[PDB]
Amino acid sequence: HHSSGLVPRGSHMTPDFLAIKVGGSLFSRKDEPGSLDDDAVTRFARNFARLAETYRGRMVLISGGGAFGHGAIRDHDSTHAFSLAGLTEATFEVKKRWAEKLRGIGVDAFPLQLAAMCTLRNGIPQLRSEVLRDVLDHGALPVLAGDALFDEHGKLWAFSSDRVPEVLLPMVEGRLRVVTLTDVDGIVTDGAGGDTILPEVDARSPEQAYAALWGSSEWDATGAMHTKLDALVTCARRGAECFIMRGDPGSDLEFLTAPFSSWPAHVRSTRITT
Amino acid sequence: HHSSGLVPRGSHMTPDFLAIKVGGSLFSRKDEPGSLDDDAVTRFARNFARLAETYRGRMVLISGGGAFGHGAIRDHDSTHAFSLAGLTEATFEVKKRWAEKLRGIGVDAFPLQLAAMCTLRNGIPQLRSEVLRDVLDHGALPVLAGDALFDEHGKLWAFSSDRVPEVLLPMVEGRLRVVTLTDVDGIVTDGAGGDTILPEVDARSPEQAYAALWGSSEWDATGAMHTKLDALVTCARRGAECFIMRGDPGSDLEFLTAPFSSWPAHVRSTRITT
Ligand SMILES: Nc1ncnc2c1ncn2[C@@H]1O[C@H](COP(=O)(O)OP(=O)(O)O)[C@@H](O)[C@H]1O
Ligand SMILES: Nc1ncnc2c1ncn2[C@@H]1O[C@H](COP(=O)(O)OP(=O)(O)O)[C@@H](O)[C@H]1O
Ligand SMILES: [Mg+2]
Ligand SMILES: [Mg+2]
Repeated sequence: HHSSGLVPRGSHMTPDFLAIKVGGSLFSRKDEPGSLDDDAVTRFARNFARLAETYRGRMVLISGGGAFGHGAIRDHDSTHAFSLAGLTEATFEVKKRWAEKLRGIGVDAFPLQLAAMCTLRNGIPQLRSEVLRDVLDHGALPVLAGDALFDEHGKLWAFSSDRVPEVLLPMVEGRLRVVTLTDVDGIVTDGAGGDTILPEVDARSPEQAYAALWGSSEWDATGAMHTKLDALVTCARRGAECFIMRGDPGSDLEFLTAPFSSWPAHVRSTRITT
Repeated sequence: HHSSGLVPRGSHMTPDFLAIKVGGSLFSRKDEPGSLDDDAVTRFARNFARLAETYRGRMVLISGGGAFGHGAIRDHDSTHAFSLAGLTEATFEVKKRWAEKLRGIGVDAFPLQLAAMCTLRNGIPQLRSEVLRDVLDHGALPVLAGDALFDEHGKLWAFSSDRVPEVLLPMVEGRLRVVTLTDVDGIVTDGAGGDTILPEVDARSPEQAYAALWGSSEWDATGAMHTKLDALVTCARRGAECFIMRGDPGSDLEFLTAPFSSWPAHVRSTRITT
């Protein structure tokens, strides 16, 4: 036994940190190049702004790649992994669009290139720049996304926005809450369209959640729901309280500041914890 | 006296590392939003590619901001320094354009956001990400530019591409050569259009070079030739061999691999050294 700080945890406790990921499904048609739904971005931005005021210096916003990101991966030459470099430019564009919009409504939103801050070592992302912590300590809102990351052999890999919360794990003090907004209400069990949402998944033994999953579409290059589950199990096994739930641009999100047991009764999600 | 490695230096010696900065003047009209001269970019790229093959893992390309960068600074609200955040998006675009072009001709060019890697402390830029060194060690070509950088108090500052070589100084082993390509042949002495180029400046006492300088235009927000001189004096006082010289998109640049005393006789520059 190595000693560590005892962190009080539970459905009664308020999060110390929010990592909110917004799926591309919610503001982009993957099929349509350069699709960004500015109305969706605008409306979501307003809701993210309120969260960012409360979680000042205690939140990151993570954007999916949409048409920009999936397109970069679709269109690269798999025979030279370096052609994935275009992915970093593509996901920068999406971070830019979020950050611009947020700054227009008074949020100190700053896009950061994950590829400039993180590399892979034995498959595990490694935060290698102190700048993310400084930005948060200045009270700003980092806008992040997935990226093309170098490994220790110099090979580029496509690293989904869904996995970005993993990079926060050794950095974030106290209770991390990770919320992945998507186009489904959570992990649906008993049907490749629907039956019922699985309300709780135990990250120590999530075999039933994995049993529920179905395929990625043709348009999807980063593994859809399986990649989400893998990332959120990873985060939950390191103490995070994680959620898959439905995004909606005008939906109020202030309940994401609140302890889970105090959430409104209408809110549906899959919660992943240990 | 603290001991350090004795580095052989002189006009007879070949550089171990090349930092090539390409001024916005050379591929953008600052006055014209979104001006990027694709023919200039294409032609320069071809010449930079040959350098990058020889200096594989031993070179950075640094782009000026042109219309994108100067525009971001022109158009920000000086009453909230955070509105400078748009600068990081603007100079990312320019890095993207270079990197795209270079990759199209077989160079492993990867844009990196300086703001994600570097902060200011007591006015001195501090490299805070290990990713730049890794990228170079993988044999890739970092494409850099100026940026909006956070200081230790959370204030954003516009940091010119001209100063980017300063960030390399504690990282680069051996002989660094810094070449700033601009729209003049060097530091002109005896006239606010021309008289003669100052061929050599001693960084230990460069008072005559500073005496030669004239103003920034209306369009220029990062201090024109004075900022170049300040950056290159800084680098030279830490051992770099620095050059201000004229850029031209089709000009062959292979002589930039070569010891200074072996350069062609037609080449004009201001050389700054200690
Ligand atoms: N068991 C499941 N429950 C819910 N969604 C699932 C399941 N299995 C696969 N999926 C798919 O995962 C999709 C969400 O992932 P994805 O398409 O990548 O969206 P995002 O844009 O949020 O990353 C859903 O639209 C659904 O089609
Ligand atoms: N003594 C000098 N010698 C040469 N150029 C000078 C001098 N003083 C000022 N300058 C100005 O500096 C300019 C180059 O800096 P700048 O406009 O910022 O170009 P860049 O795009 O390379 O950064 C020249 O075009 C010139 O007008
Ligand atoms: Mg996805
Ligand atoms: Mg300049």
